[PDB]
Amino acid sequence: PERKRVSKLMAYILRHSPEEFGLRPDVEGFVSLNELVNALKTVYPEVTEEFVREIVENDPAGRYEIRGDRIRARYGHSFPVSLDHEEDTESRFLYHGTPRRNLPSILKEGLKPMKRQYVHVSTDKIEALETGRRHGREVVLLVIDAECLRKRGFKIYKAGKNVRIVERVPPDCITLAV
Ligand SMILES: *O[C@H]1O[C@H](COP(=O)(O)OP(=O)(O)OC[C@H]2O[C@@H](c3c[nH]c4c(N)ncnc34)[C@H](O)[C@@H]2O)[C@@H](O)[C@H]1O
Repeated sequence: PERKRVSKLMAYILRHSPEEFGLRPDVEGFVSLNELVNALKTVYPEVTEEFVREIVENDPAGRYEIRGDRIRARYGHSFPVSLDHEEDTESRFLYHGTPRRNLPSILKEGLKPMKRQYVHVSTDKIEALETGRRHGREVVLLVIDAECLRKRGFKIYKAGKNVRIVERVPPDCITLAV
C-alpha cells in the first residue's frame, strides 16, 4: 500500500519532473539522496531515508540505483540523461507488449520512444505483456530480432534485470505480433 505510493512518486520525480520539487539531476541522472527524501516528505511526511533504501533494495524490476549518497532511476526518463549501462550482446530475441490498437501505426513507423528518451523492451515475455497491460486490456506481444537492430547501428543496453533500452526499433526488425 504505502510502499507502492512512495515508489510511484519516486519514479515521477526521478524520471519526469524533478524541477517541480526544486531538484537538479546531474548529467547521469543522479540526485542527492537527502534531497529526494525532503522532496518526498512534502507529500508523505512520515517517509525516511531507511524507508527509501528499503524500496530500492527490494525493487523487483531494478528501477533504482544508489551510488553511495546519490540515487537515480535506471530507465524511463523523459529528460536527457547520460547512462552507463552495459551492452546486451547475447540476446537474440527481445519482446515488447503494447495495446493492439497501436499495431497499425507501429507496423509503418516501428517502435518510437514517444514521450521518453529511449524505446523500452524486455528479455522476458511475461514482463513485456504486463507492461503493455498498463495501457489497456487487449495487448499484443511483439517479437524483435536483436541482431537486426545491431546490424543497423542500434545498440541494446541492459538498463534493468530484464528491461532493455534502445534508440528505436524499425518495423523490419519486428518479426512477429501475437
Ligand atoms: O517502467 C515502465 O516504463 C517503461 C516504458 O513503458 P512502455 O509501455 O514501453 O512505454 P510508454 O512510454 O509508457 O508508452 C508508450 C507507448 O507507445 C507505444 C508506441 C511505440 N511506438 C509507437 C508508434 N510508432 N505509434 C504508436 N504507438 C507507439 C508503445 O508500445 C507504448 O505502449 C517500461 O520499462 C515500463 O515497464
